[PDB]
Amino acid sequence: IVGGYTCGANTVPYQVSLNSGYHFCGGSLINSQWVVSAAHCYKSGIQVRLGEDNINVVEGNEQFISASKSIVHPSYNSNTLNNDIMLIKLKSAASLNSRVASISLPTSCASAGTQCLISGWGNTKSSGTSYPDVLKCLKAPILSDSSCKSAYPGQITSNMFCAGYLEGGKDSCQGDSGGPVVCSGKLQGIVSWGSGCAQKNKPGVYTKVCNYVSWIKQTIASN
Ligand SMILES: Cc1cccc(-c2cc3cc(C(=N)N)ccc3[nH]2)c1
Ligand SMILES: [Ca+2]
Repeated sequence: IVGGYTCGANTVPYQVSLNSGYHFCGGSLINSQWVVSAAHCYKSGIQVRLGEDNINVVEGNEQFISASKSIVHPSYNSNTLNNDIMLIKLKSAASLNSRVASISLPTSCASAGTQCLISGWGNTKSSGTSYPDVLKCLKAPILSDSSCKSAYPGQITSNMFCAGYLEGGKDSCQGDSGGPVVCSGKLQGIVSWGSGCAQKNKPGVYTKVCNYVSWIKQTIASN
């Protein structure tokens, strides 16, 4: 997260860290047994870490649970990142509490102008590299589809939306991928891609979760 702020320990209880010996992507807890992340975050040997703030220090509210199964969207295209969404099932149900909670799925899509909360442990620099130990937060509005498509001609599909600021300075970044974009209490996006980080006229691109609710619910119910 570039141009953001320190969320505060466990202020984003649904935020998860995917670990394969190190933090490599974010995710969102949707119920005690399932996590939603980006398909491009797929990897074998994933351990889901919940209740995290400083990912390099055991602070006392963590829950480390190995993934038992991963399900990348049937139509995921790694070349274009269309349908960049994946589900991860926990080997054992997480113990829900004030610091480890699920985020509700949307019942309808969000409109341009809606403010959202984007979070993660990704790079905090627009130029160069610096990875934070504590969770970073960023408030950003959903942008018009036209401004999104103008920035990335021919690359934006109906399963993607842009959020952030065209002037630059505030954006999600490498390491935040797979993480949450929550608007009006609903998980509306997943950190997916973009161009550089916090660059002018190059907003972040997010997977449009409202298009996948039917798939998510049916998949979780059958697995
Ligand atoms: C699979 C793959 C290949 C090459 C680049 C990316 C990527 C761009 C990007 C841009 C942002 C951003 N500035 N919001 C966040 C995460 C991001 N991930 C992903
Ligand atoms: Ca920790």
